[PDB]
Amino acid sequence: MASMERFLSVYDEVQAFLLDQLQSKYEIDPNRARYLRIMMDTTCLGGKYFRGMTVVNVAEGFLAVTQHDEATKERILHDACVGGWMIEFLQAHYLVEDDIMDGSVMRRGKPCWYRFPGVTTQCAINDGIILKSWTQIMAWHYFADRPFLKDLLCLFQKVDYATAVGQMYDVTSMCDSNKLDPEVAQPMTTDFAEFTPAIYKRIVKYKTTFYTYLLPLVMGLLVSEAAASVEMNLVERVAHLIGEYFQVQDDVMDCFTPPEQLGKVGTDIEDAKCSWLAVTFLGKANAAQVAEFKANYGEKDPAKVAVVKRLYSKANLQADFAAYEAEVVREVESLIEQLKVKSPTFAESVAVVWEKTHKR
Amino acid sequence: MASMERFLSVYDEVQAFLLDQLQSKYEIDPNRARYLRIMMDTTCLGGKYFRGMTVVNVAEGFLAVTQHDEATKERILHDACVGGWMIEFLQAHYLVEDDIMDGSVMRRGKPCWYRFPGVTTQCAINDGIILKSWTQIMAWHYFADRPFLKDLLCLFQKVDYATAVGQMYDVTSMCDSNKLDPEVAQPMTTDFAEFTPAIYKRIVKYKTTFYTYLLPLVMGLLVSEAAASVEMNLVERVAHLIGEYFQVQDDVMDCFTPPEQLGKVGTDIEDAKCSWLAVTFLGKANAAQVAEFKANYGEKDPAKVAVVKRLYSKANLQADFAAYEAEVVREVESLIEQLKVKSPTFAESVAVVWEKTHKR
Ligand SMILES: O=C1CN(C(=O)C2CCCC2)CCN1
Ligand SMILES: O=C1CN(C(=O)C2CCCC2)CCN1
Ligand SMILES: [Zn+2]
Ligand SMILES: [Zn+2]
Ligand SMILES: [Zn+2]
Ligand SMILES: [Zn+2]
Repeated sequence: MASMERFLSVYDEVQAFLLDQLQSKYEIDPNRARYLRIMMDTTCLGGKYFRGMTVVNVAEGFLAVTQHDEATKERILHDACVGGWMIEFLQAHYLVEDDIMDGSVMRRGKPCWYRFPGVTTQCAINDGIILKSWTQIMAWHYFADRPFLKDLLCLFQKVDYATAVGQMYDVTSMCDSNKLDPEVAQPMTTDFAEFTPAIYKRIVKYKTTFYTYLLPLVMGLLVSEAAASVEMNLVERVAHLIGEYFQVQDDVMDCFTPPEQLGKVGTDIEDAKCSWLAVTFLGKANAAQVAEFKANYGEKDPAKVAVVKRLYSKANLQADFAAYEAEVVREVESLIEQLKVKSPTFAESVAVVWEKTHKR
Repeated sequence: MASMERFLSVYDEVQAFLLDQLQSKYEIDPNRARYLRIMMDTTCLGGKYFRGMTVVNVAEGFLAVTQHDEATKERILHDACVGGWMIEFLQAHYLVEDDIMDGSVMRRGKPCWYRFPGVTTQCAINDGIILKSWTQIMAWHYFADRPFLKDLLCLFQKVDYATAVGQMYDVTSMCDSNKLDPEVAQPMTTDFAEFTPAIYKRIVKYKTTFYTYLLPLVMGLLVSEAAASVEMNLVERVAHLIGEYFQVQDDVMDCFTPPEQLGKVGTDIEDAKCSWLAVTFLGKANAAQVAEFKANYGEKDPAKVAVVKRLYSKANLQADFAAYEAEVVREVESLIEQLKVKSPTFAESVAVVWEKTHKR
């Protein structure tokens, strides 16, 4: 069985389980079941399944070098699939709630979930809660007797909290820390003093890397009973790196990829986001460039956004991106090498993760 | 040590733990820590702590009849407190997100969290996510080596999902099931055919009773290692009953308690809620009363709301409430008696729960 086709099959099985259970134990009626079925498919399907598929890929890696009965190979692949879906549904939770929080319009060239006419914000916030609750229902059901149940639940729990903390860093990244105050409406920064590499890095680490890279890799290890083939500090460091890199790409695209091909109109400029472009631009601007940036950043007005785009264009950020790229390629090879020591196989899995990131 | 004073002390300890950990492991800065501290206090403190205190009360009950070292008594009380806070913070999650979902204005005579000037919806949806994540951080920290860890986490997980399912029933309770459709904007019901006792009962069971009555009682049992003193089907049935009754009270108050003393302007009429008043009114109206109700229900216009209030006034719903009240008092005494058999002590704890509900 090919990996993707196994993964998608397990979706159908997990969906049927969750919906059947709503009927038999939660007194749901057909039409509400259909609503939740459509919600699940619209929010969970349609991307590349990179995160879910990484758990499958890590487990397939260990399968090739570990002696197992066939039924045991099958159980581990099924566990890897269910695990991947947990991460997919965790992401779906985050995307639904984030889209509502940020007033987004589109995602994947389709409307955000809350903007569907029969959904609305009132239902969508709760739908996003259900998506995450489903991750736990899956885990307690499929993994109830598994030796890795507690470690998986505990990891999932930490990643989720880290992500929510990351979200908070992200949404507050245009404020001056010393002005945060629930009693007082928050002005956008005027000095941009908090637009630094280290601050940028902290947003991306919490907001993205833990759920996008750390979780899928470590879940792979957990379902394979293989956490002893690795140095968990290395896995963290390599995930950090690749994750930060992933975000730098998506920050460049928010600004420069055509809307049709992005799946979204980008608004990082107008939301006054601590993007890599803004940080890197401020790291090399002269005084007159900094005043012009400040006059035009974080304003809805299209003329002012066109000015920020102009400033980045003439800043030769491509040179900074190539230099950043070169250093990440450098460091990730070092970490892959250090991971070769204990696990050739895991290190290959991280290699493949790195490749699928380094392209798109 | 008095119970409340123990419970509130444990708040301070859990808050310090969660905030200290954000600093030492999540790279948080002081001002974001202060924001989350204010968020925690504004969303978690200020009510009666009925749910949290029930876990403490159930555990104190078993303490009086079970032989333990003093340090063991202390650990169980501390576990009961932490457990109660988990339920409190779960509720705080639900209240923050619900207030946003329903466009609420006030709660407890203070503004809803999302309406604080320095918060906004963008942050508040994520703050509510953090509140629930905190429940898990608490459990894995304080209960890491406890024999009841898995059963507590698994119960908490089910209650939370049930609640979210309940929320969905509640928000969709003015729609015709056969018209639910994410593609199509949802019209309010015209026939009110789904405003029945059984449908009402289903909303309340999922939305309220599991988290308000079931969870605190069973958590009490879990931290006391006492789940074998009870017939879990009885605990469920008694919780169902008392919980349904609790909601009937709050449905009567939404309509009739002065706003100042309620802590809220009631909007159940204008939100076209499946309240007990509406269901019970439709259960005894004549044809002309039903047409007038239908002309005026679920409309913001104050004149039309005053008309629905008038209809309930002249319907003699007090007689239906006294009859419902009498039957609940009846059935709960039966269940308390059936619970006396295995646990005199638990049954007393359910008695006290019943009393604090039956008044206010
Ligand atoms: O730098 C860090 C690392 N931490 C972890 O790895 C937790 C979160 C994700 C899995 C366990 C704590 C947060 N900050
Ligand atoms: O009628 C029911 C009963 N159920 C439970 O008791 C689950 C949820 C709360 C604790 C376990 C399943 C849902 N419906
Ligand atoms: Zn966002
Ligand atoms: Zn982006
Ligand atoms: Zn509500
Ligand atoms: Zn109410």
